[PDB]
Amino acid sequence: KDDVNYKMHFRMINEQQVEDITIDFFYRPHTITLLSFTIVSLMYFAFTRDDSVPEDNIWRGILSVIFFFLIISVLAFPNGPFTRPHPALWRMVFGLSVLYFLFLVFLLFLNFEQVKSLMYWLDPNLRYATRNCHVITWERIISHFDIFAFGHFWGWAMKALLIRSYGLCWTISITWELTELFFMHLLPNFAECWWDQVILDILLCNGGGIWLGMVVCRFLEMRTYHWASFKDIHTTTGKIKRAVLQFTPASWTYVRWFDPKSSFQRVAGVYLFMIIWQLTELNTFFLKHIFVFQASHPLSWGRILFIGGITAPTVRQYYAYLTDTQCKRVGTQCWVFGVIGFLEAIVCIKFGQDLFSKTQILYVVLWLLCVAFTTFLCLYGMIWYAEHY
Amino acid sequence: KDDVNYKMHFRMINEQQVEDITIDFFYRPHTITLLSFTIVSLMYFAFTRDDSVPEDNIWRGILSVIFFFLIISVLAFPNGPFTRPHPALWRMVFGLSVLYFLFLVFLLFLNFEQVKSLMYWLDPNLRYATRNCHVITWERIISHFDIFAFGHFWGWAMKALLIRSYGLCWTISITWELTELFFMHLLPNFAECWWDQVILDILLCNGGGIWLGMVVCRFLEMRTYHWASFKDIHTTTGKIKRAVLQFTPASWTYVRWFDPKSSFQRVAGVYLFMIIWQLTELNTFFLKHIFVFQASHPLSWGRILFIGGITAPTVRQYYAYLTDTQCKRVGTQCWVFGVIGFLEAIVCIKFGQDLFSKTQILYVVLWLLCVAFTTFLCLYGMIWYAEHY
Ligand SMILES: CCCCCCCC/C=C/CCCCCCCC(=O)O[C@H](COC(=O)CCCCCCCCCCCCCCC)COP(=O)([O-])OCC[N+](C)(C)C
Ligand SMILES: CCCCCCCC/C=C/CCCCCCCC(=O)O[C@H](COC(=O)CCCCCCCCCCCCCCC)COP(=O)([O-])OCC[N+](C)(C)C
Ligand SMILES: [Ca+2]
Ligand SMILES: [Ca+2]
Repeated sequence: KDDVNYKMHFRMINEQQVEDITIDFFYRPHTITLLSFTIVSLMYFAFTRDDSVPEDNIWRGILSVIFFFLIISVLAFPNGPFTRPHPALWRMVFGLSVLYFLFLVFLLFLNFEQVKSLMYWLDPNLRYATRNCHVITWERIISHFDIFAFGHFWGWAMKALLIRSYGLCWTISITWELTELFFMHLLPNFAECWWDQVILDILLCNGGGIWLGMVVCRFLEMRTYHWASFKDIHTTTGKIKRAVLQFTPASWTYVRWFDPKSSFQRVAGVYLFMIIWQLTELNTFFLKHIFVFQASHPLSWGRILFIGGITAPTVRQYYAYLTDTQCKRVGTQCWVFGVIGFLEAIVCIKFGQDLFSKTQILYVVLWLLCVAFTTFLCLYGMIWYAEHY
Repeated sequence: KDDVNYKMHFRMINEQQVEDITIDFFYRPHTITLLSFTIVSLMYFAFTRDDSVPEDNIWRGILSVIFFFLIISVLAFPNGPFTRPHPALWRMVFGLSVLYFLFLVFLLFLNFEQVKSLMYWLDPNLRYATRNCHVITWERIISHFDIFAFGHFWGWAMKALLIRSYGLCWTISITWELTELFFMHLLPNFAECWWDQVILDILLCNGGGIWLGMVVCRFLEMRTYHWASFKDIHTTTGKIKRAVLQFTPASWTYVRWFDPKSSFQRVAGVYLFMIIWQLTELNTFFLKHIFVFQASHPLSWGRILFIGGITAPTVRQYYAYLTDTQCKRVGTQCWVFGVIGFLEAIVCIKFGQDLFSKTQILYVVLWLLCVAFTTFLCLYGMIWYAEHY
């Protein structure tokens, strides 16, 4: 009856259960109350709204379809490896990921003019958007740390927290920064400098974020998780502390990617993990350059903020499927993350037939082959340093 | 730890498990194989299709979104009370129901011209569709049994099979046929006769379908379900019989709606069941009359064929939630069925402001009140006949 253990491990990694429930009204379902709310809200909107403007009806209908799909997600979609701060938030994150996957599926069938029209419908200002370090100055160097460098620091902090490896994080950091420098040489869009991508991105933002993530990860590993109930706390300070720590992990998994005597499927799964990581880093660059929008546009940072949100559970589910011998099935969030990464790659290839010439396409392919080979060399070096030191 | 029993009963009525699996390759998941298939098919379509015609791109993208949402349904959506012939078919039925619910949500925000344009886009021929029994003849009476009378017979057979009650079925049959006769008097659209709805619909089609459904239900109750494996059958005839009986119920539930000493929530839940039944019968009539399409159009019989498909699990889940004391949550298919019924009612009210005048609206409201009162009287009479005879 090992199939019992297999399906229970799949439910452990796919729909985690809330343990030691003390305040029971956060976890008792009220789906008939939700049905009445749904029907009454849709009734109020149907019978009171003004449906005279035909382009507002479409926008409101889209927003309402998204909202009630999130409701359906809360009701029916899987929860993931996380139960904190509430499993319903992760059900809604999964529903958003499914919506994005279906949006990419639909996008793969239009032509470029239809996609540009679909974009100008969202932000009409996107119609007019278009695509020196010899005078070195400390002021201009320090002026590089904008809000996006802050976001990049924190994204690398989250990545290092989840991955728990200096080697993988630094490998991906250096390889992607060099790839981006190469692409900015191939495309005249570059404006900042060499030194930015060489020092102020690898060493300071990415490196510091990785350091912070690894420190916080070691802290969360070495600590004891004794959760008292909010009802049992008698001080107000303890109540506020418990309510704010409800937004932190209840427990922490010990993550080791390479064992001393590792198999071949293990190293191959780690290599595929690093390759999909590089691919998701390429998707951002190429979506930004194909459909011309800036980094400050809600498309850019919205997609970048959603990809990290769905990256958090995906790493845990991938690590479980890779290492846990009894997890005989891939989590559904990891499945959707993989399909979203590959569909974004296909979208960039389909509508990206204008970016490069044939010689530039040759150079891009040769560089991507060299990057895959260098990633493999770094992975082998990590395996060797592990199984010897 | 009664919450364990509560959630296990919810999983019994919401995601039923396949028992005694002998041919294991119909039930082992292959979601990475499905991921590779998804990506390769979408890649082949993206890189080979002709995206020159802009109105074919939208149609193909819609169809592909539906297909891959059905894939996501197979992966993530609940199964229902049924595991026969395969739980994935019922996951896909649930996904279609979710799609229809979201379509109604979207429809509630457009105006009437936008809905008519959305319809003429589907079937351009819908632009030109527009809204004697004193010479009695046996030939004209027998000529009434078209393919739709056949479908109605079989729909009532399925309803009687699931409900397991002559009283409820005959009550709904007579009340709805009288309501439809009243509405066809209020609307000059009538063409057939009095005698059709009085004799050839209540007595022959509905009555005969109910009789057949009750006979088949008693048969399925009194029989023993010994399922041998397809591998263990040694004759070819037995193999074909097992393969064709894989499309029949594996077991049958004994259904009794009224106990001798029933509560008030029990009778109230049965009354609500009958009222939602009447409402779903009204939705068909009014969708057909608001948006003018014939009964032979794929909209009419397609929606009528999908509503029965999702009616099959909904009745079982409603009966479980009503009668089973440990089923502390409503099944998700029953939830979606209820929201679809009420949303179709809201859609008919929103776009149906043209069908009736104010006096006709008064007559419709008075008739619906009388119908609710007569349904309650019939339910009380059934309760009395049960608790006395
Ligand atoms: C033109 C340019 C040219 C460029 C050329 C480039 C060429 C480079 C090409 C490289 C191709 C390399 C192929 C190697 C494949 C071998 C894999 C393997 O066997 O390991 C297996 C698992 O492997 C898996 O887990 C697969 C699951 C993945 C599906 C989800 C995707 C989501 C990813 C999310 C990533 C998120 C990252 C985001 C981080 C921010 C190991 O497991 P097992 O031992 O087999 O046993 C099964 C598991 N149990 C039983 C133990 C439980
Ligand atoms: C203008 C014209 C005017 C007209 C006026 C008209 C006015 C008429 C208005 C009539 C309104 C009557 C209201 C009566 C409500 C009382 C209900 C009650 O208490 O019973 C309760 C359940 O009740 C429920 O189950 C509710 C769940 C329903 C939600 C899903 C909808 C899907 C329906 C699918 C129908 C499919 C049919 C399709 C068939 C083909 C009983 O249960 P409980 O004892 O409370 O305990 C809970 C359950 N446990 C604990 C035992 C497990
Ligand atoms: Ca950079
Ligand atoms: Ca009729």
